Amino acid sequence: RNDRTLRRMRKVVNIINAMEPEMEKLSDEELKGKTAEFRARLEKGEVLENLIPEAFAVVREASKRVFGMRHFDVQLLGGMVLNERCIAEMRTGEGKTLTATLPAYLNALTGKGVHVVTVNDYLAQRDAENNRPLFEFLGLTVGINLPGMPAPAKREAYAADITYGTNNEYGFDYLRDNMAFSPEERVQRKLHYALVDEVDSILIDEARTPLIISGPIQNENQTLASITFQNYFRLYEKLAGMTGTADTEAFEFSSIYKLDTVVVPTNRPMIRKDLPDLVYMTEAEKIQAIIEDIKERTAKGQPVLVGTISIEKSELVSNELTKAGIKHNVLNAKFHANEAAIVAQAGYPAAVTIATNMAGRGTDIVLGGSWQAEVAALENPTAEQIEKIKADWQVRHDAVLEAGGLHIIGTERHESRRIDNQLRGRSGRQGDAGSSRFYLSMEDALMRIFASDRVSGMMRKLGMKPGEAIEHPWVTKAIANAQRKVESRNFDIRKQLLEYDDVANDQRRAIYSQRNELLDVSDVSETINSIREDVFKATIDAYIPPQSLEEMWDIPGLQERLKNDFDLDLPIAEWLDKEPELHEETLRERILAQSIEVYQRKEEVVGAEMMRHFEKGVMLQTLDSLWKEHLAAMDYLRQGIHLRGYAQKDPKQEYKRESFSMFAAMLESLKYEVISTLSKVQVRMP
Amino acid sequence: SRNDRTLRRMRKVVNIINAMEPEMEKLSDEELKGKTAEFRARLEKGEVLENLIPEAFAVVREASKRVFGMRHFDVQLLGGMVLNERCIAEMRTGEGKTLTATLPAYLNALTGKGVHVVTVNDYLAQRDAENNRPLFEFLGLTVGINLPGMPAPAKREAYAADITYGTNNEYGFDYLRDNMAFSPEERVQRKLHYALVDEVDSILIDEARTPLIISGPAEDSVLIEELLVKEGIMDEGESLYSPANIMLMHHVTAAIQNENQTLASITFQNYFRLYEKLAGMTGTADTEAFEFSSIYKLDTVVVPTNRPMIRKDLPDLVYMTEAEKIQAIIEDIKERTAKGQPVLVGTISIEKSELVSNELTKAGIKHNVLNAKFHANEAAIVAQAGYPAAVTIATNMAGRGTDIVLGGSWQAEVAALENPTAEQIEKIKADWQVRHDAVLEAGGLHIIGTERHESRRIDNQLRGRSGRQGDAGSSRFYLSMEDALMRIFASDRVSGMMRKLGMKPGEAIEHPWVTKAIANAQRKVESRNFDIRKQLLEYDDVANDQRRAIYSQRNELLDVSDVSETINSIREDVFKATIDAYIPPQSLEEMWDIPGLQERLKNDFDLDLPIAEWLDKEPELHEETLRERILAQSIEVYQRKEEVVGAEMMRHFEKGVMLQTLDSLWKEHLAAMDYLRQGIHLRGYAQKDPKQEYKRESFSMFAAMLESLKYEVISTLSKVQVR
Repeated sequence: RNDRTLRRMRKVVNIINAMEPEMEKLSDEELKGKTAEFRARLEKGEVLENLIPEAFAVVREASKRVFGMRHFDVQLLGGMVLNERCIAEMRTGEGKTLTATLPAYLNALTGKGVHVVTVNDYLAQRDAENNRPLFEFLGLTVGINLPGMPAPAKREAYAADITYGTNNEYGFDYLRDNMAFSPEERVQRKLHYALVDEVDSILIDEARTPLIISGPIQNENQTLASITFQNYFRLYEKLAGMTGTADTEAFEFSSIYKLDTVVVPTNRPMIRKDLPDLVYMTEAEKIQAIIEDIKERTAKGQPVLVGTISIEKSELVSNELTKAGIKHNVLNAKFHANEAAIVAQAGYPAAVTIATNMAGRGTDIVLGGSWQAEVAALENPTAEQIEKIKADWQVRHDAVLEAGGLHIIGTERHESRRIDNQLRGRSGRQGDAGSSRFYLSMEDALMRIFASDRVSGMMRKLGMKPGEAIEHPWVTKAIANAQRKVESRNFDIRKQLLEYDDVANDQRRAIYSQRNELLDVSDVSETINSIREDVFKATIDAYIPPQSLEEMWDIPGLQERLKNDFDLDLPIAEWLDKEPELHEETLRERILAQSIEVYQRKEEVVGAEMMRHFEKGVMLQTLDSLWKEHLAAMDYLRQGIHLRGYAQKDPKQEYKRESFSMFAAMLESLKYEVISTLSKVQVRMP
Repeated sequence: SRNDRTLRRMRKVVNIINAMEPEMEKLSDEELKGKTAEFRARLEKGEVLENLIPEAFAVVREASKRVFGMRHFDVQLLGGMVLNERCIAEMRTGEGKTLTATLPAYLNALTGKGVHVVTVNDYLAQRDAENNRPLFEFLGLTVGINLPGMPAPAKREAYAADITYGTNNEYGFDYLRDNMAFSPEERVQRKLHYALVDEVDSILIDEARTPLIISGPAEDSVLIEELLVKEGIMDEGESLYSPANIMLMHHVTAAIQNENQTLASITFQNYFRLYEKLAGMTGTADTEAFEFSSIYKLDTVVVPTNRPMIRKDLPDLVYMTEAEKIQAIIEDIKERTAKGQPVLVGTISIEKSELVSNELTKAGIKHNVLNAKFHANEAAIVAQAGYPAAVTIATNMAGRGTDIVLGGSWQAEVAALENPTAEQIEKIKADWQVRHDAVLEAGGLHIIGTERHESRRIDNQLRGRSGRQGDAGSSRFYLSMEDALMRIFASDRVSGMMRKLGMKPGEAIEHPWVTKAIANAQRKVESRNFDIRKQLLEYDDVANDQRRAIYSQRNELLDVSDVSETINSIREDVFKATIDAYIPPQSLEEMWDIPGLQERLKNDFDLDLPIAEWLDKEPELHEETLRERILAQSIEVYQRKEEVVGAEMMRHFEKGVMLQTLDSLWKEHLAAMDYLRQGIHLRGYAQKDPKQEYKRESFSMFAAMLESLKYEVISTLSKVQVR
């Protein structure tokens, strides 16, 4: 794995670097033309991966010219990771959005499309509009998909070389496409490449979330179509994504998706100092130590950001900082404008900011303050007002760097380390000096994830002693270990649930493959003919046990069932009693033959083409109704998973059997109902 | 007349202040600073504060010029003069409230009694304090800041400054804790002189009845007939359901280490009514003038805008169905965005934001939704919201918010540049001025309210985001017969008469009365809801009255070094009534109960005076002379304790006893009233006025508690042990 495929990638980066001179010499129009050239080579059978060096050099030069921005080498590496079935972990500040332009371009060349998957519609629109000038420079088109967009505009978006949209809207389009009655109605093309912008939410937290299209004595209403996010993304030929050195869930990615994760090295060395966790007997002693840390550091001019787990915890450290005479600001979620004013100068010398359940990624904190806010505040910004301001700011920035950068204090750990990782990640971005320290007490909720009141209370025998602490780095490890076992416990449970999910996934995958085979064809004849014989054979068998005497036959039952279910009223009793020659095999053939002549007759009235399309129609409609019905029954079967499979024998397993049985039965019903409808369809006969 | 007549006399004063501007310009920084001492000299000689307004305002306006580079506008002078009276200054968003407020703050600081600028939160307190501190120091005044957790000496410094900034909450809590002090030097506040409240909608109206509570563990240690019989403390003929036995009853409604109790309580409404002067500000966010006047006796003056307010507030429109409303909304947005006008759409819910947003996309219309989950996206959106043909959807958009700058802010574009130069900015700024002017000429910012709120204040807040500082602008509210709003006309039939004024497919008309009917309905809802609230304030006035009386008493104690004569007075009071019980005034010697008297005396006062044995050696002395001597003995046993302890110690012990007994009986009372108030949710009946009976029982227990305060003080001072 590893730096084993990373050192192979570094070799390609040195080829890209070595090519910059060639690219710098090309005209704007020659750069555009590289796209057609790459496509001409692919046409001739070139392997996409062979184009990475030249293609990435093109994209980097186009970005130089268009954006004023040149991918760094580690940006090239990330782009290479994202071409593979991988998660590329790239630290916050590393420029993920720019990095992503690379495998987007690369994977657009074969003419099959690219789906960049964003967390919300604002980002989809933004990233598409921002990148559109880059990709147009290189002779590519950019599409945007939004909820509510009419189907023709959706088709256009999906017909672009690169599409932007949310996870939700891609998934719903897929479902709606598998409710279409003609292939022209579809909006998406074949699912080629999904590049997922933040995989933690999109791929992990939402993995099992169902997308559902719902629809109609009451009427009441019900599921017509369903798929989970996981099973949606599993449909792509190529799948990849990005997240920050966050992750903690590499094993999940692989288990849920067969996505490998790759640590992309930072552009600059990471130098933030993550100091050992500190543990106190009580909250009160914990708070005093936090206050004492703040005090020492603000006196050196170092700014501090404190993350807490609640408003009540935020109030408490505030009030205690005030008692101690230390100025600060609390980020109050009620006051968004105050909050952005505070965050802007959070990197200012000796600044102290308290934040509550600090979200994830966050607004960049500029060391020394943002000078940019300073001019945005000017009534009439000159250019030389804006120089005294940078010069003053430089001194501040460099002084804060000197004092150790941003210090992060976690006043509690969260049960998930990924959240702790996000808080800490707000310091030390882009090579910046920084530090972090997390605080625990024995009356912290988290001192519970060691499932034992004796265990944890031994820490009290280390005594702690009010300001006379030591640091025991084994504690840091011990806590990270406890947090990894919680994640693991939780995932073993999720995994069992996904193994139930895999039954419905396989069923849907089967039914949808069948539906689409039907949708893609103009003429469903061979199938019709073919299931008619199955249906008639099955139907006759119910009344004529195969290879049985005539005395076992229920001909009145067979006569009625043909009338009732097939509109087919045959003098079978009179047939038998007239020719002693008959026999089962020839009877079976007469009936089949008559159903046919009667059907061919209806066709002669309406016309072949009308008939063919009615047949297709009927197949699709009957498939859909039995599938909605199956989805509901699968639901009930699954919630009933507390009384059918028990003593020794596995549930999962009995459920798999019942499921298989019910899906088999559904496919046999499907055949029956189609032929029943087609046999019964009333045509006014001349 | 009313507001017109105030504004006229105030405009005359503005003309005076403006005439003074050249004197003030010619003054040195130091001469300006000296103006404060010169106003103070005059006030000390009997000048009336309001006579100082013209000179004072001129001085602050000149100093703001030198210090901030900001010169108060004439409308800002007017609002400053409104704020000197018991009034709310309604000043539109974008009018510079925060600068206006320096004026009455300066002036109300001159008598040396303090100013409490009240802010909504601690960020604003600190920020305002720090931003004004150079202005007020330039004028020889000090500025303090009060925050939760600040130590008491620091608090005292803040309250001792000429002007203080802090939140409502912290002012109140400080008041409560000052009334738990056992010496006057422990107090952090001064006498409550002037409170200038920065946003009165939230602080004065929404939070009027919010109680501030100090709690401390600081407490100490047919059905009925069954319970009533057995045990005692009530034992003879009293009724467990009496107010009196309320706590006992609670123990049996209740029936093991501590619990905790209210030690002190005030509502915001009652805290701000303690000030000698109260004033505040809010945006054209009125509708609540009657409430301010009702609850606080604050009058409201609508201050005019610096530039003419030309926003066009267009007639409400009413559609049959929600779906018909939404289509009209989309076509409005369409015609407007095609002329280059930007639009802001305010909705009441997320789902309502998604429906409009989704139909905008079905219509081909680019927009942004303000998604409450992505606040960084949201502030990027608000930035370009005044850009040409921009469309933004906001959900329950709160009061006030950020100025949307027509054209975008050019200054923001430039704050992207790592390296601006002169002709760059210039490109940016001139490019902007073209967009800005094009947006003005397309009609400025249009506001669509897709539904009206039950509260009109809120709709006015929304509409108020357009037409700031004289920009062109417009607003249109949309309604449906389906709208939750067409409901609070409390008849279904008396709404339905626009089935039959029945709004046809393509076309349109307009009705002035519909707009006025809707407004008038929102106004009946408001007055209906304030009727209910006034009832609750009536309950609150019972507590306020009692707490005002007991804290007045507590403070008189706190403020006196020697309480002797209060003690001497109440001891006679107490001994007189205690003896009355057994000896009916002027009664025959045979009208007298001693097996009952002697006992109480020993039991309640450690006073054991073999009484009938006197009256056996002296058959002659008579009732006044014996009342005289019982008093005398109690006094005598007391002075000996005092010559053991020393007058100083004894005097201060008496005061501590009074204070501590008062606080104890007071806390008991607060808890018993709490119970009565919720006992009086269903202690009984759709019937005999529940309120009223609670007022009576509460005032009766209050009166009772005043008499126990005496008795228990004297009993404590009688029984105290010195060896």
